[PDB]
Amino acid sequence: SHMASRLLLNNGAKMPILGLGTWKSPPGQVTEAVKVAIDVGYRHIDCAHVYQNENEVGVAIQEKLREQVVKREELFIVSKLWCTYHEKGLVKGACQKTLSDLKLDYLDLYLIHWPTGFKPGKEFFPLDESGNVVPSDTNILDTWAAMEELVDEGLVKAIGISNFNHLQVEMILNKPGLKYKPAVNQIECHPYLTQEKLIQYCQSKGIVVTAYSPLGSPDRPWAKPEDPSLLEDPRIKAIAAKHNKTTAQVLIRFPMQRNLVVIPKSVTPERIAENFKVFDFELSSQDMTTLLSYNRNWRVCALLSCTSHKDYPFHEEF
Ligand SMILES: NC(=O)c1ccc[n+]([C@@H]2O[C@H](COP(=O)([O-])OP(=O)(O)OC[C@H]3O[C@@H](n4cnc5c(N)ncnc54)[C@H](OP(=O)(O)O)[C@@H]3O)[C@@H](O)[C@H]2O)c1
Ligand SMILES: CC1=C(CC(=O)O)c2cc(F)ccc2/C1=C\c1ccc([S@@](C)=O)cc1
Repeated sequence: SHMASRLLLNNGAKMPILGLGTWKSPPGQVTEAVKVAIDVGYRHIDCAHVYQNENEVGVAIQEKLREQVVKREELFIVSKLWCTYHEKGLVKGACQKTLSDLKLDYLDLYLIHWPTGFKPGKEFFPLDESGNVVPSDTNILDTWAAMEELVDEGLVKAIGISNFNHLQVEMILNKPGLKYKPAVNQIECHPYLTQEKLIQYCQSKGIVVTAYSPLGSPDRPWAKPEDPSLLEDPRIKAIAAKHNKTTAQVLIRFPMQRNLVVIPKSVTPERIAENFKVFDFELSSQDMTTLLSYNRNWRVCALLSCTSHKDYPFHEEF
């Protein structure tokens, strides 16, 4: 497939280009899912405190470490700082809680989950009397400085951002006194939301892009029948058929050939294995351009409750 398993980040570390997603993976199933993934070759797991399943993911990681199926140095564990913890004095604790839950002493990568900070408290989405999200007066630059401290304290090897538009990425890159550049911007990306502008921009700066919801997140809670469906798109199934692969495998191989990292989620053992079997074939440049042609700027994750937040990322073109 002419395809290396890892790429180089701007912190000097290598990141496996294929990871296991864990959003929506039920806590009673995610431990098995992660164990199976490690058994069949995954070395990169994507996590978040807001997913509420980090403890159970941690159980799997710890068993595989204890059993010497894999060494810690071979794993690449990613988590994300939730929006209610953007305050300077809350970032370390949030990171430590994630570390404790995952049963790790460091993260390979820690991302600001969204550019939008919310009021701190027990609620992940604090709403006013009217149902609008209650912002915090923290800005992304001070949050970034807090993230940089995590590196200097040994808690995380790399820091990054997620759902940042190109102007927000630029704000960080131009932050006065910037100490560490974002290593990664994790964004939604698939044939219905191809992200050429943002990807090219990030890559030109040495920022690696991770593509999330690469299968179109068919299990997203807000899905409706009228929504397009990547996995059922006959045009994509045709390309898969031509290559004797599954539609999902094509959808995973797609971002890989764009020098993106990709993190398909599954709790199904058979699909976990299938999804990893994407290093044995190549999409043609024609295949790639054809898949790109399907773009319709359609977002699974639009964060509709925060469209008035000053830092809402999706008003901008890219
Ligand atoms: N803000 C953010 O940074 C953000 C936002 C969204 C997602 N993410 C990350 O990206 C990960 C992946 O995105 P996602 O969870 O939104 O959706 P996704 O990976 O595009 O799709 C997951 C869905 O696809 C199904 N599936 C997986 N493999 C399949 C296969 N081979 N054939 C048919 N169906 C298959 C899964 O079913 P089963 O599980 O039942 O097998 C699940 O319903 C997330 O888990 C999360 O880690 C991050
Ligand atoms: C896009 C999205 C994701 C994926 C992500 O951020 O990784 C997510 C993950 C969670 F664990 C919880 C909520 C969300 C979410 C959007 C969202 C959902 C509900 C609400 S309340 C209005 O019902 C508001 C926003």
